[PDB]
Amino acid sequence: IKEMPQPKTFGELKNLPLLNTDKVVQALMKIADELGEIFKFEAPGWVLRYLSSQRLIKEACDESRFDKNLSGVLKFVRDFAGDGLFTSWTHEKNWKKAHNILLPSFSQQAMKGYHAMMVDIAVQLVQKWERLNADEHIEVPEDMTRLTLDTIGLCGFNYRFNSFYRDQPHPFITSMVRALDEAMNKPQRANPDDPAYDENKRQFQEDIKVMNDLVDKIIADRKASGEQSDDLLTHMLNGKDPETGEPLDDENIRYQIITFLIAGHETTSGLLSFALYFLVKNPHVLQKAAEEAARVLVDPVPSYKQVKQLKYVGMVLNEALRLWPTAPAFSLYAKEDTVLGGEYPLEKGDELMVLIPQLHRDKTIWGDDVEEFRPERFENPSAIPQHAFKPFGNGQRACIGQQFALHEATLVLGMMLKHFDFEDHTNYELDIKETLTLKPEGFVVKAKSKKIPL
Ligand code: HEM
Ligand SMILES: CCCCCCCCCC(=O)N[C@H]1CCOC1=O
Repeated sequence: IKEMPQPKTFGELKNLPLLNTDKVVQALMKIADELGEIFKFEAPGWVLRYLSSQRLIKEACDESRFDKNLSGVLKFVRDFAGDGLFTSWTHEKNWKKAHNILLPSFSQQAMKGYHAMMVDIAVQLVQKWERLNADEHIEVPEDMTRLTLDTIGLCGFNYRFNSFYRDQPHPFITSMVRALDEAMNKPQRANPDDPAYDENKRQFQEDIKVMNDLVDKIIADRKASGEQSDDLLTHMLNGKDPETGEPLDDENIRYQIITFLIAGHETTSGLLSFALYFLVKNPHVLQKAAEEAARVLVDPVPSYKQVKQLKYVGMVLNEALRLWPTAPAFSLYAKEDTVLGGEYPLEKGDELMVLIPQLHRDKTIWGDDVEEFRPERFENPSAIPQHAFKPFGNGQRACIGQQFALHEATLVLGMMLKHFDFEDHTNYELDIKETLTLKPEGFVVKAKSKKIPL
């Protein structure tokens, strides 16, 4: 039984001022490097224990002992994502009901049905890049976010955001981005009722109303038309949970759609951006991935079966998720009093946060070369130890979107490598912006067309 380490304190504010940074995950990784596998983080009114080792994270991932917790940021995201799958407690009726309804819509088999819509948006990205002039460059996270938002709009509810036709966001997206920023900023406030935050609060309520009004109209329009498109909205209007025998109600459908738009905007685009960063910094890897794309993608339009054959492109994406897991943390609570790792006693209800970038740097698992980008670590999936690699979370509360995200990212990266050579023309220095997720801010490249028709 040991006392855990704790970072530097600020008197009556305890550790709370350490949250006052626009790069809080990267700040917490540096604290983990200094203090080790576990540290306590105290604020007036709450405590979190941050975990970084596979030894302790494997225990936290035992669903008989620990369940998903809503961290302060997820409690504030719940003001607009409601009891959708991401912001519900496991014990709320709507979690298991929506999980049972939606699981078949997110299976590997379901990807055959979404493939043609994903190809529509991927072709729009390739055509944008083919149409650039010699003196221009690509704004990577900006174009990846256009692509992933547009893909989930078309597969989620047959709606075209038309992100390649504008420089200014859709009204929904201005509101969603601003609401996510407010939710991510609320936990660092020592006095949330300070009148300095009144304008923030008015704008938050306004942004929630914009998102609710727009998605409620989409749902009401589809129910009126009777149209049966092969999207997630049709599946949610027609599905019934085998356990309760009930369908989702229109309020819960709205929260699921909001949740899917947050994920499409924030997560897959980060993965694609980090993958392209590591490829231009590691040209032997780029060559090996480009050789696979050329040999496999032999038709002007990729097929589902060809995307499945992009093994090395998949290894590149896993190694990008290892170093920069774009959703970089998840929270657990102790179901009962217990002892973590034979050393750290916990009370029922105690909150834990898993720092996924530190799990993925645990040299007791990955061996000594953890900061190197080496997709060959994933060449044989049976070589990865249990609970060492967790970019999609854990157990029944793991990412429902994992197969969707990896099919979209494999298709897009494969087409990018088939159609272009890439140049890091600025010698870009990695700068990681934090929203809900991690992305490489200011990352630019030049493409040179291989002149292969679509
Ligand atoms: C590379 C892309 C993605 C990554 C890295 C990722 C990561 C994660 C992680 C870490 C969790 C667990 C969160 C927690 O325990 O608090 C999660 C949950 C979730 N993700 Fe993703 N995600 C990605 C893409 C997507 C996409 C594309 C969708 C849907 C369109 C999606 C939908 C969800 C939902 C609904 C949950 C909650 C599942 C449940 O608890 O029932 N994700 N994701
Ligand atoms: C799906 C990606 C979510 C990533 C969450 C990143 C959160 C890192 C900072 C952190 O631990 N803040 C705690 C402090 C109190 O309230 C929180 O939430």
